[PDB]
Amino acid sequence: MISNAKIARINELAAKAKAGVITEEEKAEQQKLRQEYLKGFRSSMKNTLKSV
Repeated sequence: MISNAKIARINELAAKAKAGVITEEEKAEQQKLRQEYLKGFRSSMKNTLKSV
């Protein structure tokens, strides 16, 4: 899972997106973060799989 600071940024940009004020630079930033989030998630799922 990615840093707490980055989760906070994802939430901030998600809010801008819903409000329709997000810029193109922020959209690109959000995409990069969403990829970093999914990567940290797949990694975490690797050790969550090891359970009954």
